[PDB]
Amino acid sequence: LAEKRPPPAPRLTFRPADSAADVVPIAPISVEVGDGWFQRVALTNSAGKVVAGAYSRDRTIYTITEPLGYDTTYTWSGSAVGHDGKAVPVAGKFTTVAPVKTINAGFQLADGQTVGIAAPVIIQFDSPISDKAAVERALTVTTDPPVEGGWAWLPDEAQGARVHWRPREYYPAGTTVDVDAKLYGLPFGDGAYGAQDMSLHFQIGRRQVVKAEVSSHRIQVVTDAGVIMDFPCSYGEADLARNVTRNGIHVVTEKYSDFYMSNPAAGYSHIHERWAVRISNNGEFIHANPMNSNVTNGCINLSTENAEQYYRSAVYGDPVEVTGSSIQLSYADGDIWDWAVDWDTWVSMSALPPP
Repeated sequence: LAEKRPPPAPRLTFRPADSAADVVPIAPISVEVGDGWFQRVALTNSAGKVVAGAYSRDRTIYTITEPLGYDTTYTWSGSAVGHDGKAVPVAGKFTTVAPVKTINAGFQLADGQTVGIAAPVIIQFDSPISDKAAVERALTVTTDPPVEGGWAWLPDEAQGARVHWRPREYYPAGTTVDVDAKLYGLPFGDGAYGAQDMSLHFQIGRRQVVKAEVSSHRIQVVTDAGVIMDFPCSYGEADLARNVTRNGIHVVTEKYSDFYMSNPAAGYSHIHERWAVRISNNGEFIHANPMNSNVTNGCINLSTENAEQYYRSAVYGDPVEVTGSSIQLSYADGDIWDWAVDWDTWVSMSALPPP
């Protein structure tokens, strides 16, 4: 009677394998059974928190559907039924990698922020990065309308590495911008890993461009409504390099309504400085005239009344186009100098090829 080999016994395949270590928390995590189906399956961290997962139709595969944490031991629990009708346990463990250090990052813009047509997207990291190419490949920018641009790595700051995204030309007014940085579980190099995924949504406000020909004694503000401000103004006397308003496209960043300054080189210890729009970290403002050539260095001086009008109109990211100056805006001036370099140079600063 009978005399026939029994059916195959269920075989469990753990990916990652049992007692595996240095598992990347974003890697595919799964258990598969052959010659049987899963009755129950679950993955928990050491603290007992269940991880989301799902079976395939056949219930012969269970796959984790959310990212894991770093430096954490996970364990499988459950059972699989074989041809026998007999259940076998589903058990095993693995441990995710514990990075030498986690590198953090942030944007300089807030979600929902409206900025001017020359605003860069600045990602500042809290550490140097070895595989900047790998990091950059994890960045994606989406604009509406679509717009040509590129990522460029600038010299590391004291705090750490940094990459800017710039469109080739000024943004169309109204453009929406979505930035995604899939950095979690990404190896940055030398055993470094990204702290987390990051996203940014912002948008471009109205088009406003400042025309600042240094030899013109004027400054103009141009929008869709045409020339809305045409002011007399003075530029830096240009007797010293510090007194030369730098040439090239500046970006408006911060502005201060009242903030009266201490100028050592001029002689005054309490200069009344109002309605000041910053156009460079080197100290260039468009501001009210305080009144000596040192009292206002490379600044653009307006009447207090005109200065306030421009001040109230100005937005972070606005371009100020300085022309007719001897000294071109540079890295030596600090941020933002992104628009003071040609496109081919900007492309060259990418950690990736052209295309």
